[PDB]
Amino acid sequence: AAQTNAPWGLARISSTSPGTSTYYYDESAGQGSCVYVIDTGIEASHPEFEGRAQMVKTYYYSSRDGNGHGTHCAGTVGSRTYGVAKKTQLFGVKVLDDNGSGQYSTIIAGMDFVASDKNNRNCPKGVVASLSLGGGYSSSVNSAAARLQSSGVMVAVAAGNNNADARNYSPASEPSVCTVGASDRYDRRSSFSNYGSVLDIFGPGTDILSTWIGGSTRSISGTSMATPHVAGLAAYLMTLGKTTAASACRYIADTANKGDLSNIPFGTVNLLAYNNYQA
Ligand SMILES: [Ca+2]
Ligand SMILES: [Ca+2]
Repeated sequence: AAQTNAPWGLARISSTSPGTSTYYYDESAGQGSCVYVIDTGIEASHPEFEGRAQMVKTYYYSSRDGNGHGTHCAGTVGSRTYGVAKKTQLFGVKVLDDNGSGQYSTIIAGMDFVASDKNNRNCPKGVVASLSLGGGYSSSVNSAAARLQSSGVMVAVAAGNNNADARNYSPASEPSVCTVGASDRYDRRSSFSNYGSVLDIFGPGTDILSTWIGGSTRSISGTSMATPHVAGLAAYLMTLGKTTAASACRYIADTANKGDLSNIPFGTVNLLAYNNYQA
């Protein structure tokens, strides 16, 4: 399949080179997989989700995404126009409030929730969790992310937007999950992207067009935007049978574009998520 005039990030993950505009992908499109978006919620009614999104848990008064952040990230995972895995099932877990903030205790509960809830869901091609969130180092938060991964979920987390070593941020610094840095459309490390030995992979993160609340769209930037590219890619590859929840981060690193990025500090991987789709 081919989506013409795609968002640059989608085009980038299906090219060995920057500057293209078509997103090439296998038509299976993550069908049969499930991605939990652990965030401010998902506006499931957005036409871009085509009925494939639903809220399954909220830690606040409402399940509504009153911010937009979670809806944007979910759109990059699996919306029709803005998504990597255009036929995946999306599950919203609202651990962040409508200002985009959340307590670590709540974020941990949300992770524990997904590890259990997946056993109530039909996800024959596997389960992914996208965590576009984080704060300062916490062993408890890291442990929650490690548990979620261990339970059989492909966990992708944001490296953080501090232009610093991700070792000091959580869940970014948890080694066993997939820690995602951000790049821009000219293959530079995004100006804000964290770096460091704990990063597994980079994904498109600067000026990313996706869904927003009120049935709208907008472009925003962050390692929050790179993370769902990798989560969606994982879902897509799992549907194709190329990898599993336990091994996808490593598979994505194996098969990434190598050495394409600039301003990568020595000791940080120079790896950019790539679907290696060959028609
Ligand atoms: Ca290249
Ligand atoms: Ca890792």
